[PDB]
Amino acid sequence: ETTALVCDNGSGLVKAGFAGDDAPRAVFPSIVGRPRHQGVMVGMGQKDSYVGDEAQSKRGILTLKYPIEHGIITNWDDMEKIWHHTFYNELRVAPEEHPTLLTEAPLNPKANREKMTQIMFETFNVPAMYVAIQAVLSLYASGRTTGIVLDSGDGVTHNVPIYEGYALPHAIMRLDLAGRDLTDYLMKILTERGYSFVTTAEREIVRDIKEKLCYVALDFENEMATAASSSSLEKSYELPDGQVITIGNERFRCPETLFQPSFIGMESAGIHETTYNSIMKCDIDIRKDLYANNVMSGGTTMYPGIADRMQKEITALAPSTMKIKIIAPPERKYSVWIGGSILASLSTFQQMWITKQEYDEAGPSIVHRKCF
Amino acid sequence: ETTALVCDNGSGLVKAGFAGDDAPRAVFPSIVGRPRHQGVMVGMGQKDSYVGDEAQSKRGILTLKYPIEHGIITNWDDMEKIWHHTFYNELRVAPEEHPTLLTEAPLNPKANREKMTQIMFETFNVPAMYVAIQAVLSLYASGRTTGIVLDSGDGVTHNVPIYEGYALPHAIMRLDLAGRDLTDYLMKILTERGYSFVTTAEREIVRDIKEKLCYVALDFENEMATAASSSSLEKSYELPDGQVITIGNERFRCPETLFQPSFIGMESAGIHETTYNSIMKCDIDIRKDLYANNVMSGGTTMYPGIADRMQKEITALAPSTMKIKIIAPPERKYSVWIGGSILASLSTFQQMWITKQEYDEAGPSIVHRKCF
Amino acid sequence: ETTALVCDNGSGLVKAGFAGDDAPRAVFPSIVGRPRHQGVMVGMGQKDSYVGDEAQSKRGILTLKYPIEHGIITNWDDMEKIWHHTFYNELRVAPEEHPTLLTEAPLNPKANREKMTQIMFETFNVPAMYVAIQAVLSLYASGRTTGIVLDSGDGVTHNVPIYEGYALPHAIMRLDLAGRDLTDYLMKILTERGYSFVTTAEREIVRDIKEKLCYVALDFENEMATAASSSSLEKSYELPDGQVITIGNERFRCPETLFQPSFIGMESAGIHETTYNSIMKCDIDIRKDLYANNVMSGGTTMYPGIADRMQKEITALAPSTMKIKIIAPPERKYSVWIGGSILASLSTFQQMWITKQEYDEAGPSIVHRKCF
Amino acid sequence: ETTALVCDNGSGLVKAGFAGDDAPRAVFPSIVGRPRHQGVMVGMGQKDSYVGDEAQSKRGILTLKYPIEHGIITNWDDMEKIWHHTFYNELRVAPEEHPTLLTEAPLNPKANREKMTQIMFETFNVPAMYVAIQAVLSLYASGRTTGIVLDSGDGVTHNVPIYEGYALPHAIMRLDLAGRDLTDYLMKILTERGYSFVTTAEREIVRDIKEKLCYVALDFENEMATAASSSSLEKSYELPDGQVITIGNERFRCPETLFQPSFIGMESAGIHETTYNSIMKCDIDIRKDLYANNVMSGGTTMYPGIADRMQKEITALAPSTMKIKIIAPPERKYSVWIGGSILASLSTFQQMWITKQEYDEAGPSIVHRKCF
Ligand SMILES: Nc1ncnc2c1ncn2[C@@H]1O[C@H](COP(=O)(O)OP(=O)(O)O)[C@@H](O)[C@H]1O
Ligand SMILES: Nc1ncnc2c1ncn2[C@@H]1O[C@H](COP(=O)(O)OP(=O)(O)O)[C@@H](O)[C@H]1O
Ligand SMILES: Nc1ncnc2c1ncn2[C@@H]1O[C@H](COP(=O)(O)OP(=O)(O)O)[C@@H](O)[C@H]1O
Ligand SMILES: Nc1ncnc2c1ncn2[C@@H]1O[C@H](COP(=O)(O)OP(=O)(O)O)[C@@H](O)[C@H]1O
Ligand SMILES: [Mg+2]
Ligand SMILES: [Mg+2]
Ligand SMILES: [Mg+2]
Ligand SMILES: [Mg+2]
Repeated sequence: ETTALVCDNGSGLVKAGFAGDDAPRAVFPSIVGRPRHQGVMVGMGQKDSYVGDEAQSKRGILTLKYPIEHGIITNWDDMEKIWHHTFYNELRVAPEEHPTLLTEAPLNPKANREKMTQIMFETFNVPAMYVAIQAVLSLYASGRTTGIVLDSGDGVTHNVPIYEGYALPHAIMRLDLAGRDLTDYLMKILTERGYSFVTTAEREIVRDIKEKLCYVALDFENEMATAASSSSLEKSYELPDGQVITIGNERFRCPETLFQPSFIGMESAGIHETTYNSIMKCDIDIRKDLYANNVMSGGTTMYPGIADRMQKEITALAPSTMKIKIIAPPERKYSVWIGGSILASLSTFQQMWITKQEYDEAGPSIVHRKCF
Repeated sequence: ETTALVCDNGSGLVKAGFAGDDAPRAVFPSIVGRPRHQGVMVGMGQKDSYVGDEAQSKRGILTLKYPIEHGIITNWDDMEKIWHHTFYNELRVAPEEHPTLLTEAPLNPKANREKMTQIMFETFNVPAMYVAIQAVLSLYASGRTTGIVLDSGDGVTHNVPIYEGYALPHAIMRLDLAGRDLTDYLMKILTERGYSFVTTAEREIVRDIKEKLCYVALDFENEMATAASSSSLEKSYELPDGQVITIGNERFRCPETLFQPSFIGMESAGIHETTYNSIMKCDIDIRKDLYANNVMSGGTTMYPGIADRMQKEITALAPSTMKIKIIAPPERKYSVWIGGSILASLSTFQQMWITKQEYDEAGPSIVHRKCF
Repeated sequence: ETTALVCDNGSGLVKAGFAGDDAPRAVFPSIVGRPRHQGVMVGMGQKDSYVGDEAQSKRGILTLKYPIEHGIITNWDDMEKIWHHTFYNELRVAPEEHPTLLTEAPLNPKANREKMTQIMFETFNVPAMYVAIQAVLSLYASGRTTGIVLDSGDGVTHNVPIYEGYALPHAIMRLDLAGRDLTDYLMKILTERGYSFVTTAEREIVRDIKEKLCYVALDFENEMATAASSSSLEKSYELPDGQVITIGNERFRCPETLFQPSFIGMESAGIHETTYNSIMKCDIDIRKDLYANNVMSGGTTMYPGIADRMQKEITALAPSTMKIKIIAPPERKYSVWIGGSILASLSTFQQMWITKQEYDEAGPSIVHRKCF
Repeated sequence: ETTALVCDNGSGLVKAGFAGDDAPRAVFPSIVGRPRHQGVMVGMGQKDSYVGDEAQSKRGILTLKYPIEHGIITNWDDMEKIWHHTFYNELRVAPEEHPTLLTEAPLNPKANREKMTQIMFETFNVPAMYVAIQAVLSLYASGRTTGIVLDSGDGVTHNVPIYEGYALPHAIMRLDLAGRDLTDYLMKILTERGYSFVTTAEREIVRDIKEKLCYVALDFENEMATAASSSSLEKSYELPDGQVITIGNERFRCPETLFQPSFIGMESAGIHETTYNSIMKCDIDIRKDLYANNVMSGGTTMYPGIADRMQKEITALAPSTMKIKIIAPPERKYSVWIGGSILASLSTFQQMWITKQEYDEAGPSIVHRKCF
């Protein structure tokens, strides 16, 4: 039919589904794995490459790799496999019949977008296309028109102030702190005890450990003193092989580098100061409205105590006269996809498509004159 | 019905209302604003131009401009929008059924008046018209027949001696000092401290600051010495963003340039000497009556200590034999409109209109033979 | 040597030169200018006052003022500077060696003449002095003995009937219309269009414009109708800044107030009626000779069509029996100086001087018993 | 000895030298750097702070900061270190024996100047002091007395009209566009390709890239079309690590925001319109002389095609009658210092000093009554 499709692929996660719904239909990690050992059976295996859930299921004898890194595609041959798997082995749909909507982080090379649209038009033969900023759809999902948006995932962390539909492009900030840095720091600090992890499967195990038992401390020094004094903060985790591990003060030291980037050697400011700097670069009249409409989205902002910690950090910098409010919906993980699905079903979003006639009459460089 | 309308369109404010009343019905600034940033929403806004209170409400993302400057219309395309908004979105009246009265400052180009009447007749199709001098209606509002009138606003400052209904046109003086010059000087002298304002919204903020905390010192040198010695004259103001500012001796240095125009580089005499020069150019017999019937009107003359300061300045120049009196009614801000409403309801003011038959039989150049 | 000097100091010009010649040697305006802005250079200028041509050359940063007003000296400290500049920086002569002749308008305060002679004797130490009426020397320059003389400049306009060397002092009329009033009226009526002039330098520019493009219309109503119908009377002028201006019917409306003083608010009669009234106050027998010997002098009478207009105006009032003739020499501008130089070289004009012995034996009040 | 010293401390560079010379003796950037990495050696370094050339030499392990920002000193503890290094480690002179001359941009807080003189007198014990406007010394260096001066550096851009030594303080304009904004915009637009720079050392690298390969296009649209068509404008640069980078149309897009401030979000007019507005606010008589004596100074005006571009822009606004000339000496970078050295050696500049007796008899607030 004419129903549009939404595919919000990320640094390490891909969510695809039909438009007009309220939840993604296919969510799976974007990894590609190949075997490394020798095959001795008459079959010696079945295939030479695994993409999707089966790659992680058989990760014990595979070398997993991520096509996308820091939000920029580096391997242009695995993305074709991933998109083919998404379109055929996950949705069972013919791409030559439905429009496709894609999302991309701001401040990225134009060659990436041009190659993306060129290989999307000339390989899958979709009849329409559009590329939208990830953080813009967060306001659509929330149902607002003004407010600064913070989005964090496996890629980059970026802010964009929007006021009554007129976004300011001269106050957009972008960082390079994400889940991969957090799990690498957790892997490094886990070597402090006897545990050691070097393999990609062990990297996935450490990622799962970070997802399960982690939180953000309201006060770092007091939490450190309590952990060193009472030693009642320890948790227990069970490895697949059967052994158990115990972690104490490392639980709240993993998200701390998100607020103090000096832990991993980066020279920058935390997420509490970047938002304040972005706010103070806007106009004087609209500062008050943005201060009381903070919006949070993305998986990385799913930690328990992030909201109170960020509110406390922001309230110190801002003047005491006004109020600071942070909006953290419980379903903020699948927020970009919901906004994209809402946008794709609008009545006025019908002449904003990029038809194939325009593409093959002008060229791949048309995406720079029709998308923000 | 046949009720007339009065529309006093000043250089920085517009006041419109029906005749026969005692207070304007619609008072709003005359500014036009357009957006400058980019729209990213599916709506990207609603309109492309804002005129009236909504333009100032959304001034954070707009570029505000004034159609009228120094009392002379420079943009003839925004005045149509402003008058349409006044007639339709403020009064909810049909212009083709009621006469309209307009005010204009003396000593202005005739092309301005001719274009005004030409576009008022041929676009809104009013059945009558009349243009009257702004300072003449001040006497009507006061309820007198003799006395020199001083009017100051956002445009020009002009005096016109009137004695028993026979005004003298050879003793009319006009200056170019108004609220815009005062707020520009305040903006310049505010850079003396750390505060800096460059944007039009910041210009409006400075105008509000001038309106709130300003006064006129009786003695400049003594006030300067007191401010430099005791430092008890400082006031505090709160910016919209939340920050606070403090102003000391700058409070009484803003209206000082009205009495000493050399501060802003102009080579002229203050308002205390212009009135004396205008009085001394009249006849010997009527000098005494004009000296004891000073009349003040306009917003710019709303400062606290202006009356005593001007009386003290005038008494020094005039001979000590007679008396000098200054009349400053508390409602002098809406003085021209009250006089116009009083004049438009008079029984003898019925054959002085400019009917459409005369206009389309003679031409737009008839306004020079029926209005003073 | 013993050669006399002649110094005609008018209300707006100074002409000085040696006696026995036929043309003034030094002609320059009588203005004094002082700076108003701040000096930031290590020199910050050279002097604190400029008098003569250099004052007008640097008029952009000076405040020009005229010592003489309406023919009466008001500033007695700038006249010393002007006369010192004339005697030393223009003629390179020692005043203590040559007699000096001065001119003064009739019907002036005696204190002015007494102060003039007192400060001329006691400061420059001239050995002789004489003061003569300006309009008397016009007949000497023309070479006649009977005829009414009309003189107009930047000061006052005065008539004096003279018949065979016996002037009648009871029929002398004096007005107060001059070039300053004409240029002020031109400045006022130039505000009718977009052009506006307020500064003294702009006053000089308007004076130059009046000097260049002005004339007198023979018939006012017909000229007005022609200007309003054909619009072929417009001229173009170039301002120093580079902009151009256009003037139409204002060309012949500037000298009209000389014939109809009601334009500038004055209540009097034009120059055509003052001469007739002066003639009709004389004796019956000498009326015919004065009617046919009109004499014109002064700069203000240098307009193109003044002679024919005045002849037409006079012929209507006078009886049709006799003839009316007006004498307007092409060199009438420097007419008083020529007459003074002719008078100072006469053989019988040697015992009419005012020696220093008489001055210091009688007093400054001797000038009233030796000069007319 | 009694030889004076000149120390021009800009927003990004410091130039100091003895008076009476023709070239600065010590030119070095004004940055302060501190280490941020751990020290493991028995020395762990030598010092804790680096100021001058050594700070930039070891910039790989330091955090560089600028004490001055937008022309206003923000860190009052690093300026003491910088001035001590200048006086002792660069010139090898005792400050208690020589007078010192300092320069400061116009329209700055008075507290800055008062603190500067207070800490210069009470810490280094200099026997004399004077503060002069930066743009005034440009005329001294050129050797003129009239002409508008444009100065641009790392701080602010300001114009001041001067005519025969009488500067007009009511027509002085000041902007906030400088080299820092240009290099920030270049850093932002370099992210369009794969290159990314976030560190202060990378900021210095981008500044060097801007200094080396940049120019101003005469026509923006034609240059854009040529760059997009031929692609022959690309240049190559070599990074310290060994990699090479290529830049195409970004070469002429960096100085474009100096003429169109809307690129970086600022709401103002380019340098071509600010000069015209400043000229048109002066007097009518002096407009022609200022138009034909444009003066350019400062490092930011060192771009190749700036002169022709600015002349073309100005000629369009100005009337076609007169001529527009721009003076751009090849040594305009060290123009303020040359003018200061010329001024400090003048014979009349000996009683204009601020002796210590006046300072300790009156107070730090004396600098407002002796310097412009
Ligand atoms: N409950 C949780 N607690 C902590 N971290 C989480 C949680 N859920 C998800 N994450 C983190 O969020 C990341 C997923 O982000 P994602 O939504 O895929 O961003 P994108 O779609 O831009 O790639 C994972 O790397 C994971 O570390
Ligand atoms: N209370 C006040 N104190 C000082 N200034 C005032 C006050 N109220 C109004 N004004 C000044 O008066 C001006 C408004 O003049 P206005 O009445 O609009 O004149 P016009 O109608 O001729 O435009 C404003 O610019 C403002 O600066
Ligand atoms: N060609 C001309 N056309 C019109 N007016 C002129 C002309 N030449 C001079 N004038 C006027 O004559 C005046 C000079 O008069 P002047 O001879 O100085 O009288 P006085 O010597 O008594 O001061 C000037 O103000 C000027 O306006
Ligand atoms: N050859 C050049 N090309 C382009 N820009 C230059 C060149 N030389 C210097 N600059 C710029 O000039 C600036 C230095 O200005 P400077 O003379 O230090 O001003 P100030 O002395 O007021 O700080 C540097 O930031 C640099 O970007
Ligand atoms: Mg995401
Ligand atoms: Mg008004
Ligand atoms: Mg004369
Ligand atoms: Mg500089």
